[PDB]
Amino acid sequence: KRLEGKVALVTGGTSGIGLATAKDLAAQGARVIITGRRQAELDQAVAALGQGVRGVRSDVTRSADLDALFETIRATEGRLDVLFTNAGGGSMAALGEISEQHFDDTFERNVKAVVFTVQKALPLMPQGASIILNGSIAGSTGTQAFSIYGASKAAVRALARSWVLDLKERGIRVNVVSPGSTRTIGLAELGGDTQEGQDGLLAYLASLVPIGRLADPSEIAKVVSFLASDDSSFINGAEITADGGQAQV
Amino acid sequence: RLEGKVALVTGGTSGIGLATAKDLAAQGARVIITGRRQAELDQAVAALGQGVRGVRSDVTRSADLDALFETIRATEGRLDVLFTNAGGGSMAALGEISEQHFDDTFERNVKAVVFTVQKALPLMPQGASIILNGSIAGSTGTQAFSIYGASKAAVRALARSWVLDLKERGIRVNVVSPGSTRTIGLAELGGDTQEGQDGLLAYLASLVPIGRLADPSEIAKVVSFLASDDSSFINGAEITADGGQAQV
Amino acid sequence: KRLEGKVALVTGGTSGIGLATAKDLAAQGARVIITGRRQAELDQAVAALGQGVRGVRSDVTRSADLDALFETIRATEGRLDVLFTNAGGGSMAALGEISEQHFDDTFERNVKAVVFTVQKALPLMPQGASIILNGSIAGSTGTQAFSIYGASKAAVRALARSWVLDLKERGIRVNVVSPGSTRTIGLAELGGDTQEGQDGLLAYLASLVPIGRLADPSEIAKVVSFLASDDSSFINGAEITADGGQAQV
Amino acid sequence: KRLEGKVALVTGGTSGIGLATAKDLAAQGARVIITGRRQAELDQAVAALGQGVRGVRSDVTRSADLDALFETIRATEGRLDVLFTNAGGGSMAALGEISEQHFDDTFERNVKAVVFTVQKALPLMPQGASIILNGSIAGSTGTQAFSIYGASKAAVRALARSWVLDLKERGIRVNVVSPGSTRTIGLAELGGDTQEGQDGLLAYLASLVPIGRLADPSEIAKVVSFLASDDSSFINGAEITADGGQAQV
Repeated sequence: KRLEGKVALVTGGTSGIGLATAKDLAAQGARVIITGRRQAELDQAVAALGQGVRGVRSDVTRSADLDALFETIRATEGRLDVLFTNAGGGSMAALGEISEQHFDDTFERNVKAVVFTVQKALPLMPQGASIILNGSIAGSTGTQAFSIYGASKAAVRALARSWVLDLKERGIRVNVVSPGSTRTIGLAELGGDTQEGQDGLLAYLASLVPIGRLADPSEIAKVVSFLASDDSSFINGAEITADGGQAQV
Repeated sequence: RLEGKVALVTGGTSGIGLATAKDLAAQGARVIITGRRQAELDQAVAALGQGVRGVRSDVTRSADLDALFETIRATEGRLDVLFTNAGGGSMAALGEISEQHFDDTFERNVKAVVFTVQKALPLMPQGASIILNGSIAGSTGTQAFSIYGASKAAVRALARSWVLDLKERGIRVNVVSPGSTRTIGLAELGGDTQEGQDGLLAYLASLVPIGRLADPSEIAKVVSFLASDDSSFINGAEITADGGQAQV
Repeated sequence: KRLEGKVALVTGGTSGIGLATAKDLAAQGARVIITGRRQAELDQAVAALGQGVRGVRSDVTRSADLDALFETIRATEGRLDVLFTNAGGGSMAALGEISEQHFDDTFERNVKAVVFTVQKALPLMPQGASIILNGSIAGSTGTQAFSIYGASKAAVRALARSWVLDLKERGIRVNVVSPGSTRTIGLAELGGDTQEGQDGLLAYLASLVPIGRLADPSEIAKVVSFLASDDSSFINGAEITADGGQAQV
Repeated sequence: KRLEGKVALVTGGTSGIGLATAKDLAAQGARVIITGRRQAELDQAVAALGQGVRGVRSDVTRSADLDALFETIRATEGRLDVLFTNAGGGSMAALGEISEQHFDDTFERNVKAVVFTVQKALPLMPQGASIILNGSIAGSTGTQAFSIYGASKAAVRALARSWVLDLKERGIRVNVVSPGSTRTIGLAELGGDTQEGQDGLLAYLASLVPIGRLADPSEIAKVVSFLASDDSSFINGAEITADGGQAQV
C-alpha cells in the first residue's frame, strides 16, 4: 500500500514499540529489517512477524556492528528509505543516587547510538527518504527518578531540528515520534518482577493518562508509518506526540 | 481508511480546505464542504464529485451554522470528522491595528471555531476526530501579523482544555499547523500585481528550510491522518507541516 | 532601587497580583499609576499603596476610558517607562455550555484590551521602555471548563513574539509573566461565596503545585519588577513562568 | 546587597558569561567561588574580581576534581546557597562529519559534568538554595553543524523539570538560563582565527538578533542573579531565555 517498495530498518525491533512498528510497516508493504542484540530473541521476532522481515543481530553502541548491518542492507536491498531508531534504555535513579554507569549507559544507547546510526545510514538513503527518532514525553516533562532518561529523550528531539538543515541538501527529512505511556514489557518490568506489581504500576500510569488507558504499541506504530509514508513530505523536524493528552494538558 | 465516516470541512472551496475535502473523499469519507459564496461552492462541489455535498455557510453567523448542522442530522445524522478551516488574514502593524481589524480576525479564526465545534458536538459519535486550523504564526512572530498569529495561538490552546471537556464524550481534539502553503491567500498578501504575488511567494519559499512552498495536498494528508482511527492515542496535540521553518 | 525615577502604569492595580505588583514597583522608587474597576476600591488601594501612587479608574473595554487615562499620565508625568497590563477576567465554562457573551467578555477584556492599551500607550513610552503582559500557565496547559480563558492567555503570549518585530525601532521590549496558582480574591471566589468552598479549592490547588504551596502575589510581582528593571534588557518576547514548577514537570 | 550572606559557586567562572556572573553575584554581596580549567587564567580572574572571591582549579569532567572542590567549600564556607553551572564546550560538526570524540567531549562537559556537579553539591546546599543551569537557545532551535551542541543544551534543560521533583523534599529549586548569542571570545574564536573573520561573523550573528546587537555578558548575568535571589522563589524548573527575541520570533 503506502509503504510499497520501501526498505525500512528498525533498531530495537525485537520487542514492544519497535516490534509493533516492524509489524505495521510490513503490513503496509515495506521490506523491514529489524536489529536485536541477542540472536535467539531476534530469530523468534523474525519468525513471528514473517512477511519478509529480516533480522540482523547488532549492538547499536558498537560502531562495527552498525557498519556490518548497513553493509547487509547495501548488499541485500541496495537502499534504505525509512530509518526508525527505536533501540533504547531506561532506568530509575533519583538525584543523589545517580551512578556514572547509569548516566553513560542511558546516553550511549538513547542518544549516542542515534547519532551514529543516522550518520551511517545516510549513504544508503535516497532523496526524499524519511527518518524517525524515538523521542518520549519524558523529554518535555518532569518525573521523579527519571531525569537521565528524560534528558536523553530531550536531546534526541533537539537533534531533529539541527539535522533538518544538515540533511537539507540530501533531501532527507528527520522527525520525532514521542510516545506517552505504552503497554510494553519494559514498562511492566518497572512495576517489578511480580505480576501483581506489574499490574499496580500499569494501573497507576493509566490513571495519569487523561483518557485513562495505556497506549497499545500498535497505536504508536501507526504514527511511525505515517511519518515513513510520502504523506509526511512537508513535515520536517517536527515532534508528533501520542500520549492520550498526558503531555498536552 | 475513511470509508463509512461522515466528515465536514468548513472553508472547503479553496486551498487547504479544497485539498482536505479532496483527500477525505479519496479515502472514502462522506464529505460536506462549507463555502462563503455559492458560485465558488457550486463550482467547487462539481469539481470534487465523488459524492461531495456542498452547503453555503458563513461561520460568523450562528444562524448559518445552525442550518448546516440540521442538514447533517437529516441527511447523515452523525459527523465522524470535523475540520474547521475557515480563516481570515490581514496585515496590521502595531500603530496600524483597527478595532475591527482585530474583531474580524478573532471572530473568524477563534469565535467561529468555538461555536462550530459546539454545534457539531451533538452529532459527533464516540471516537470521533476534530481537527483545528492552527498556524506556525501562532507559535512564532512576524512583523505586522500579531493579530493573526495571536488568534491561531488561541486556536492551539483550545484543544488542550477541550481534551478534558470531551473525555466523557470520547471525542478527540487535535491541531494541524500549516507552514507556507501555496494558496490564493498567500498570493493575496503579495497583492494583485502579478510580480507582487510571484515575488512574495519566492520570498516565503526562500524562508522555508527545504526551499519550497507546500502544496495544499501535503497539508491535507495530515488532517486525514488525524481523521483516521490510526490517530486514536493522539489527543490535544499539534502536528506541524512547515518544512521545518517553525521547528528550526 | 533599580526602578527609581521610572513611571509605571499598572492596569488592574486594585486587587491581587496587580496590587502586589504596584507595591513592588513603588519600592524600587518607580512612579506608579494604578487603574480601578470601581472608585471605592481604587481609592482604598492607593491609600494602602501610599508612596505617591495615583489611581485613575477607567474600563479597558472602552477606548475613551483608555484615552482619558493616557492623557492623565502624559499631563501628570508625561512618560511611561514601564507598562504592566494586569487587567483580566476569568470564568469557568465547559465545552457545550459556553455562551456567546462569555467568549466575548473574556476575550475583549484579556486580549482586546491588551492590544489597545499597548497601542495608545506607545507615544508616552521612551526608547528602552519595558512592557509586561499578563500570561498564565493556563495558556500552555489544559484544564476542564477553562478553554476560553486559556485560549485568551495563549493569544496574549503570542502577541509578544510578533510585537518585538513591530517595536524594534521603538526600543520597547515586550515580555510575558505567566503565574501559576496564586492566592487571590479571584482564585478564592472560584471555590464559591462559602469560606469552605474557598478553603477547599485553595488546599486542593496547593496540592497540584509540585512545591505544594500556593504562591504569594508578591512572588509574581518580583518577577514583574525584574522584567521592568534594566536587568531584563536582553530579554525580549520571552515568557517567564513562576508556577512552583507546575507547568514545568 | 540582596545575595549578601549567600555562598555561591560558578563553574567555568574564569571567562565570559561565567566571569560576568561571578562579578555580578559578588556585587550583590555573595561570597563567590569560581572554578577554572587553567590556573593562570583562574588566578587572573580571582585577582581581578577581588571581594574575597576564591578560585579552585578543576576539570568538571574529572570526578575527583569535583570532590576536591566541594571539599574546599565545606572546609572553608560550610555551605553552598547558590550554584551556577557555566562550564561548557562547543564545536561545529555537520551530520556525516560527527566524530565519536566530538560527541563524547560535548556531552561529558555540557551534560554529564552538570549532573555530577549538581549531585556532589547537594549535601552542602540548605533548604531554599537555588540552582541555575546553563541552557542555550540552541536547545530549542536548529542550526546547521550544531546538532550535538544543541542536543546537549536541550538535555540540560530537561534535567531541571525532573530535578524539581527530586529536590522538592530538599527545598532546593532548579532553573535554567538560556542565553542567546552573547559577544564572547568563544563565539568570536568560532567564526575565524582572524579578527577580520571574527568581525564579519559577529556582525552576521548580530543581524540574526531581532534587536540587532549581540548581548553583553552582564546582561546574561543579571538573570542568574535574579534566579539566585530569593525573588525567584516561586520559579521552579523554568527556562528564562535572553536572546533579544531570536528564539521567540
